[PDB]
Amino acid sequence: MDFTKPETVLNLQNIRDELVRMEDSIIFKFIERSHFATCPSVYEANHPGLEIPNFKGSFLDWALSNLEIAHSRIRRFESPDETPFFPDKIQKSFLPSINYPQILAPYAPEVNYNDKIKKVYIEKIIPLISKRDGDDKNNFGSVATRDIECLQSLSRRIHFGKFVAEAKFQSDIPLYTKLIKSKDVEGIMKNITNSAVEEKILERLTKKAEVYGVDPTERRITPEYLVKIYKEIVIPITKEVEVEYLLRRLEE
Amino acid sequence: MDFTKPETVLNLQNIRDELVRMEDSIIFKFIERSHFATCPSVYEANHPGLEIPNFKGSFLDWALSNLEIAHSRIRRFESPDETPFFPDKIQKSFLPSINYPQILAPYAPEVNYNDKIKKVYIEKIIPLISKRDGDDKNNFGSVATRDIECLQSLSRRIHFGKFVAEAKFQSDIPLYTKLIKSKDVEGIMKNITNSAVEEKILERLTKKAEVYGVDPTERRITPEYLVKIYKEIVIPITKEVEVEYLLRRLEE
Ligand SMILES: O=C(O)[C@@H]1C[C@]2(C(=O)O)C=C[C@@H](O)[C@@H](C2)O1
Ligand SMILES: O=C(O)[C@@H]1C[C@]2(C(=O)O)C=C[C@@H](O)[C@@H](C2)O1
Ligand SMILES: N[C@@H](Cc1ccc(O)cc1)C(=O)O
Ligand SMILES: N[C@@H](Cc1ccc(O)cc1)C(=O)O
Repeated sequence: MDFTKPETVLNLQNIRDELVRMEDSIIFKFIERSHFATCPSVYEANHPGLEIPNFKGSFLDWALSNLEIAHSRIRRFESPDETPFFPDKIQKSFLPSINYPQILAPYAPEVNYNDKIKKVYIEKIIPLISKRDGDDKNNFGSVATRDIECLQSLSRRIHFGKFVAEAKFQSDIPLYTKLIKSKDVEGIMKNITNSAVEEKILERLTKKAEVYGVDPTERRITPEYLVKIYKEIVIPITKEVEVEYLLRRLEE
Repeated sequence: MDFTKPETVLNLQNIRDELVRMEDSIIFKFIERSHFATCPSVYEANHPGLEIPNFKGSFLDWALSNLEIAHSRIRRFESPDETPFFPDKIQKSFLPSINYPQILAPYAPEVNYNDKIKKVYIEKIIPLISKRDGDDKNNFGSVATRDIECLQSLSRRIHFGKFVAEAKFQSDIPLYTKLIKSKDVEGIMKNITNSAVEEKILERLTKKAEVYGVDPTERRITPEYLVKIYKEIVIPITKEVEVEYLLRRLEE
């Protein structure tokens, strides 16, 4: 899957294959985060004791914005598969730009569930991957840099819905246009949903959490929890993206 | 440990013994619940398909509330070791009362972690003990009556912290008095924590699971998941109960 060969990107099989690769990445990251306590204070906005002057948001928010300018600089978000958490806040870098040929429809960057993803990650995901419960007072930074990678992976994967969506739209334009004009939510949804694929996903994840999750000579990840997570969050939201993208697919 | 002989209830060893008998009980209940699936729907609040007239709450909530009034009728909550889930929804019985002498301080009934207990049980425990993943449309009541059973045990056990707390308090009033006035959490926390004791507990659970969990002629419960639960939820929340009890211990 090459980003300057529109064809090799708008290929569903490929797209799924890439998603499969991400499974491990995401796993590895969860595994990492498991080492530290929950660290409530890190996600709590404007925490006294962790106040950063002229800045409003949570320790994590800060950490995430800083990092985003760093990645911003090495041209990260200039890429269609990369969508920033603090979008209206990054600057055009000091580096020639890779001129990625248009694959997705122009408004594509506007679709941005990071607000949701960040939220659900903090509230639903954290309790399931973190070990102890409480504030690990001198690992806030640690915890933070980790939450960020999880978050970025999570976002890449999830925001992949746009490609899938586009790819599918291609496969049957009349059918989709109809549904879209119709603003037929349930109709589109059931058409894009393929329970068989998502069925295999949940199965393999269980196996991976079992091998990677234990010292091969312990238990940094809970198989059932990972399923819970992908089932209740990862897969659901990817589909939200898919439909939202689809509706606006006939704009001017 | 006789509830009409206060001194025998305020003996730390006795309290510990009773907490041991409970291990089996809980295992049994867990073992029972393990026969049915996760059954998501039983937990979803006001589920379209299970809607109960003039009632906001989940199927479980209803099963739980009803059951509580039943036990309420047979004087269940009139005792210091039983703390209800819907505390103010309970009516006094039609039955001459047992007259328990004071053991705990008056505000005791107010210390109530059942919201957390119920919520954690639903999100962390259920996935670990239920066999498969999905809804068993004609076993919701079963799942529900057993969940409640697990719930009442956990609740009894966890809330035992109050007795422990009151005990440790008696053992060295001046020391705790200081910590309380200071409202020194970490100070109380590490002063009431006995890791040798909690270490021994995890040990025998591992074994108990290996024997009760398998048909002596399989695997209703992993000794690993059992250990996980007590370590992450049971013991932790029991300690929360002990701190708060102590903090409020100096009230007028
Ligand atoms: O077709 C697809 O592959 C994509 C991705 C998806 C997932 O979350 O993996 C898998 C199955 C489909 O129902 C949805 C969600 O569209
Ligand atoms: O001393 C105690 O007995 C009580 C109960 C407790 C537990 O949860 O088992 C066991 C050990 C202590 O560290 C805490 C938690 O207080
Ligand atoms: N793939 C692009 C965009 C990118 C940059 C940095 C990243 O961390 C991720 C993606 C590049 O490497 O130029
Ligand atoms: N032990 C008391 C209170 C009690 C009632 C019902 C129960 O389910 C449990 C405890 C009694 O039975 O007299």
